[PDB]
Amino acid sequence: DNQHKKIKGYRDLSQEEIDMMNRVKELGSQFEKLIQDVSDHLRGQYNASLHNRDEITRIANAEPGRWLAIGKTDIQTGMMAIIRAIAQPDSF
Amino acid sequence: DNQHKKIKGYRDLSQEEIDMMNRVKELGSQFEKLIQDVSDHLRGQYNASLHNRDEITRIANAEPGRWLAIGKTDIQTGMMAIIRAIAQPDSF
Amino acid sequence: DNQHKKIKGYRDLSQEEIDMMNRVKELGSQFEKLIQDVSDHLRGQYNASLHNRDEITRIANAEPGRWLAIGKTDIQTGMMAIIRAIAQPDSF
Amino acid sequence: DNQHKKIKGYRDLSQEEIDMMNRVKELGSQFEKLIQDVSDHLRGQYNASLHNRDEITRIANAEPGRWLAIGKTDIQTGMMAIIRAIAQPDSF
Amino acid sequence: DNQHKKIKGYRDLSQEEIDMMNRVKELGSQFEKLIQDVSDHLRGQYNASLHNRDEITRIANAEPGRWLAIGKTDIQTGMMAIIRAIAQPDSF
Amino acid sequence: DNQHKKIKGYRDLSQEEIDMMNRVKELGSQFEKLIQDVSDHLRGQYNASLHNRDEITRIANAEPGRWLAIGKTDIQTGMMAIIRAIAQPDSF
Ligand SMILES: Nc1nc2c(ncn2[C@@H]2O[C@@H]3COP(=O)(O)O[C@H]4[C@@H](O)[C@H](n5cnc6c(N)ncnc65)O[C@@H]4COP(=O)(O)O[C@H]3[C@H]2O)c(=O)[nH]1
Ligand SMILES: Nc1nc2c(ncn2[C@@H]2O[C@@H]3COP(=O)(O)O[C@H]4[C@@H](O)[C@H](n5cnc6c(N)ncnc65)O[C@@H]4COP(=O)(O)O[C@H]3[C@H]2O)c(=O)[nH]1
Ligand SMILES: Nc1nc2c(ncn2[C@@H]2O[C@@H]3COP(=O)(O)O[C@H]4[C@@H](O)[C@H](n5cnc6c(N)ncnc65)O[C@@H]4COP(=O)(O)O[C@H]3[C@H]2O)c(=O)[nH]1
Repeated sequence: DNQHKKIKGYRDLSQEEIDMMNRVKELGSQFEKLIQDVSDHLRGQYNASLHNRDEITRIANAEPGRWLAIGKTDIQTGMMAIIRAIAQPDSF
Repeated sequence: DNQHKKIKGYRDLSQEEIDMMNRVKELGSQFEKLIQDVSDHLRGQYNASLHNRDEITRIANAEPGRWLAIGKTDIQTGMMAIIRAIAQPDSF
Repeated sequence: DNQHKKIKGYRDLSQEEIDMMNRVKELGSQFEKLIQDVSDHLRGQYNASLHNRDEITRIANAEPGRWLAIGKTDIQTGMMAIIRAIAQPDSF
Repeated sequence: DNQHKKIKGYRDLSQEEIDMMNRVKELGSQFEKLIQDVSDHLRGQYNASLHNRDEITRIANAEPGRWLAIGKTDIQTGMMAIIRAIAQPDSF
Repeated sequence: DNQHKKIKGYRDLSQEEIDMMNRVKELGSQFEKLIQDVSDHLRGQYNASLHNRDEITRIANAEPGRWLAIGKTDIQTGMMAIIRAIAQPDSF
Repeated sequence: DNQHKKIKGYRDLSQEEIDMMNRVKELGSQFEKLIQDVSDHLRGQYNASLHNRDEITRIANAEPGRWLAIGKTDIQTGMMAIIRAIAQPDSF
């Protein structure tokens, strides 16, 4: 009960701050959907290019799944940074 | 004219790929609006806490504007990574 | 009251998870002290090298305050990542 | 012998600078221990939640091992940035 | 045809800007070669240290392939940032 | 004298490893030159667009100097990661 009071640096948040944080998280939800769509596109592209050594080598050299993972991580950590700017913890 | 053909590694893009890229960029637009809103909130919070040395010191110690900048950069570079996964350049 | 229940993706945490999170944050406190010490060292180094154009140019070219800021940000975001691994939010 | 004189940009370091660098590295050691502890916790959590499809899916969706790896990398690169601020190499 | 006009925020580029971008990309090519060389060195080091449990454990603990991957990603995203500074898109 | 033996985790390096590290650093030197060139281009672009409120606002909105700084930091930390993969320190 009231676990946030037990975590160092966590202060009480107004409803306004909570709403802004939840807004960040909902925009992140939309980004989650978009990333899933891109991953599906990559599956389909690779599949359709099966037994096309040149196209398969092109895709493998571009490393699109690795770049999608990088982008996902950047989106999530940017979300976390914005939420930190809103919530403003009391600790380093 | 057709400048993309003059840049190393840039290949021709299908309309599908262009649409996915533009989708990433529009979601980024919404994030731009959200970040502007958070910055306005920070302006108002600081202003309202003028001549409240304790609250001013708290805000300054939390560094919310620096964290908002960090989050903005992360969102933008994640956008760039996702767009790279879609467009798949031909170069390192 | 119980603000964590109002934030999307935040689940109830056991006392064990809270303790691990607080541990991350206390180690971060020690890092805060170390970074303050390094910043003091940089102040003193610059001051002692006043009116020594060569040493001043060397320091300015090395950009140690910018690198200290980079390191601080990395430590803080790594702390945030570890705390996320512990708390395991329910959202993207 | 004296390999640091053979590496571009590496200058001679005072004992004070070496001590500060070693301090950064020892704090990093403590972080290494903490990360090992968190990884053990994750092993135990997953194991205890074996044959609990809902809890297993929750953990898998949270990706805590990936976030622990992200945090480890951030801690290490922040350490490297702080050590660079101390040692101040002579090269880009 | 003229796909860049269909992507949000992409403006027309002068030949000067295109040349600077291509310069960034060619320097990146040289970095690609250097990273391949380092990876070959790591293969050879590991191979030569086969059936030397101590050296194998040392290498595994240092995680040099993971650090090479980190460095590759940093080089590529720095390239992307510089190219963005040159091309200056019109969108967030 | 032999300061590297006094820093935790630093092992003795072969001449091969030193040469690879110095190679990374020389490529970084070339990147330093390229970044200086881009910064000069940005100075000239801004200057030439003086008293052209529209072009000045465009440049300011694109934030090219901030993106150049981001790219510089990424190049430098990628260099550091590659050099770490080569030198392979003995510490976290
Ligand atoms: N005004 C303008 N800006 C441009 C243009 N092309 C790129 N940019 C900018 O520079 C970045 C490109 O960096 P990059 O070449 O290292 O990575 C690019 C490149 O790898 C890929 N890409 C872009 N256009 C492509 C294309 N036409 N074909 C193939 N891949 C392409 O998408 C990546 C991310 O694009 P982005 O829109 O997020 O960032 C742009 C964008 O901010 C351009 O034509 N005009
Ligand atoms: N003052 C204050 N600041 C808070 C509070 N909750 C979060 N913050 C701050 O914003 C960050 C949360 O960002 P996030 O929601 O994107 O990631 C959070 C979230 O994914 C997770 N987490 C935090 N509280 C949780 C909880 N109660 N349940 C589940 N997961 C939780 O831990 C991550 C990192 O926490 P952190 O302490 O390093 O950074 C906080 C912290 O700096 C809060 O209640 N009060
Ligand atoms: N002037 C000066 N600067 C130094 C010296 N040693 C390191 N630095 C600087 O601090 C960084 C070292 O941080 P680190 O100890 O966390 O990571 C180091 C360390 O993990 C590894 N390394 C460096 N010298 C080593 C060595 N002698 N043996 C083994 N590993 C070594 O290389 C990493 C990256 O080196 P770098 O040259 O890119 O950055 C240096 C460099 O900018 C040094 O002797 N003199």
